[PDB]
Amino acid sequence: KVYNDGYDDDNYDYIVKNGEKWMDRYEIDSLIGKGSFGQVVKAYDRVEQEWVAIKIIKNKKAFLNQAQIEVRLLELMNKHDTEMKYYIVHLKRHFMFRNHLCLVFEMLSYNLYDLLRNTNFRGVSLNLTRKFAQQMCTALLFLATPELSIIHCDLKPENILLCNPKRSAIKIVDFGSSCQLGQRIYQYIQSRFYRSPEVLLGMPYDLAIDMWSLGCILVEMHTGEPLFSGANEVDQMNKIVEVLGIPPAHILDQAPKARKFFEKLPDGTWNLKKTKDEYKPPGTRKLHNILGVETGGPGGRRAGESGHTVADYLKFKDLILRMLDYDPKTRIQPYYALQHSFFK
Ligand SMILES: NS(=O)(=O)c1ccc(-c2cnc3[nH]cc(-c4cccnc4)c3c2)cc1
Repeated sequence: KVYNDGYDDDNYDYIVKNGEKWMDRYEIDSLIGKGSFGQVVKAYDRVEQEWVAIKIIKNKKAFLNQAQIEVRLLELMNKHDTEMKYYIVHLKRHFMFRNHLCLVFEMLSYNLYDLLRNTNFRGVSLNLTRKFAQQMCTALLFLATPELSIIHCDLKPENILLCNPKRSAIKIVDFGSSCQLGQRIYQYIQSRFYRSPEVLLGMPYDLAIDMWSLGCILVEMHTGEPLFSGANEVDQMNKIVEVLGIPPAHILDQAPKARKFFEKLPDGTWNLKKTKDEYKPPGTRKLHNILGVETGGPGGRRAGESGHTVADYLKFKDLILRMLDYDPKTRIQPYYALQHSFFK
């Protein structure tokens, strides 16, 4: 009947109220988002004199413990990064309030899904895509710091925010499903569109799963549509195969989930399993053609615009192919990605 002396609801969320004042400091403005974790509100900080984003965790032990691991990762990042220059959202502080853990972040503008929607899902230019690619590669190089070794584990357009609507700066949010490198505890990770082959196949994985995600993300920013839009795991693998061909035999030989997607013929080679109810043959949906390297960009809409020549498109195509390498050991790393001709 009553949850937390009337402050909470049945679903463990704080009942957010316009104009409420917390601790004689934070003036609550409005609800901006909700997740499984809880809620996120926009608020004004009267001591520091600036707008902030407050992540209000649910009043329940399972989410409280999850949030504590996030708080550990951000304070570890803040320790190494004092100058605030590696493109991760800054955690200013955290506090307990009416039995809720609250995390105080810097206020940024909208996310990259919202930008895609504002283009009518037609995508942004190659000049802006280059600038997002550079900052994201720099961000992944920071997470690959040996003392950190952080895997975000859920990179998508929703978790990339623009700092200011009228500038090109971006930041990565939401380390709630993140972890430091180690022994495998989880197999069902990453959002399906952005999920690596090694995860689909049930194999060992490391920080390279974020680089696969980034490759998928950068094509989507320019074309406006998801590169691999699986409705289930079997659809996801089939769309990956359409573009990149059948995975190498020596990986499928080790993969415990290979037979969910493929089948091993008498000759020792792997073939796709049939479906109930229309795919192009392996590797015939070329990225060259998806990007429109010789036909003026996605949908022919970039023909005549500067920074969209055939030479510029081949630099982008090449970089993206190295990010979508099947083998996580040879897939390009943040340091080397920054040295590509696309950023030169
Ligand atoms: N207009 S909107 O699409 O509803 C929206 C929602 C939240 C945010 C926003 C602004 N600043 C933020 N700082 C930290 C976050 C954030 C993001 C994801 C998970 N937890 C906090 C965060 C989110 C911006 C725009």
